[PDB]
This record gives sequence, structure tokens and C-alpha cells, in this order.
Amino acid sequence: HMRQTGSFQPFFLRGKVVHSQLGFPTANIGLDKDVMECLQPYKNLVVYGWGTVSQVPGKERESFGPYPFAASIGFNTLTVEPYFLHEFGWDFYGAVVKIIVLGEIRSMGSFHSLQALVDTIKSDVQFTRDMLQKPQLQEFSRHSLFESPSSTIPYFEDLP
Repeated sequence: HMRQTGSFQPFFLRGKVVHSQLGFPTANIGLDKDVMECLQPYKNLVVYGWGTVSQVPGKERESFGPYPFAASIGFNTLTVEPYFLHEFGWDFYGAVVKIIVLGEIRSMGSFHSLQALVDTIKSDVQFTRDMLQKPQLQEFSRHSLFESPSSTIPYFEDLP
């Protein structure tokens, strides 16, 4: 795992959820040219923080979270691929996702064996959980940006 240093700038990101035989997740946050530029300093990384899911088609009134999450930021075009540490039991394509990214786990890197990938995701999941239990970072679950209204999608913002 990467050292948790104050070179990492935390931020906020709001956007809609959009679209190997194993069936990995291919859910992304819809970006635009400006927000892709903001994310450039975070490319080639797996990151973690708190997120929420809202305005889910069919369940449009409800709101889910805040939940722990990890996410990959890289090219595919800068892509953001979030992995909520939560079992919804369904997909939420077209739902608005809001995330606060609080730190970095590692570079996206590469695997040879399949057991290597799984042992690394398990390590990412537990790390993200151990970090978010910290009193300082736990407080960001209750952050006001989640409750902020704004019709601007996507939207990016730095945290002090």
C-alpha cells in the first residue's frame, strides 16, 4: 500500500453511473472534458473514500449510503470506475453517484495469476475499511457536499 501522505489532494466528484469471461464490473462515472482535466493528477491509481447513490431509476426518491468505496482512475480517455463496499443486489445505471476521494491505495498495475488479483482486491477492501475507521476520515461520511444540491453534472471540487 502507498504511504498516506499530504501530497494527496482529496476531492469531491458527482456524476451519473454509465456503462475476459469472468464478468468484472464495467460501471463508470460519466465525465466531461473539464472534469477529466481535474482528475489528471489521480490517473493510474486505485483510490478510496466515502460515496452515496441517489436518483436510481424506479427508486428515484430514495438515497443510499454513505458507503466505503475504492475506485480506479485511468485511461480506456480518463475513466473513473468505482467499487462500492456494499451489496445493493442490483445495478444502478443512470443513478447519480457522489464520492469524496480521501486517499490512494496503489497504482492500478498488473497481475499474472487470478489469485494475485483477488488477494489484492481483498487487501484493497480491508485497507479502505481500516483507513475509514480512523476518527479523522470517518467524519467525512457526514460531509455537506453529499447534501448539496446542484444540477451541474458532472461536477468536481477540491477539499481543504
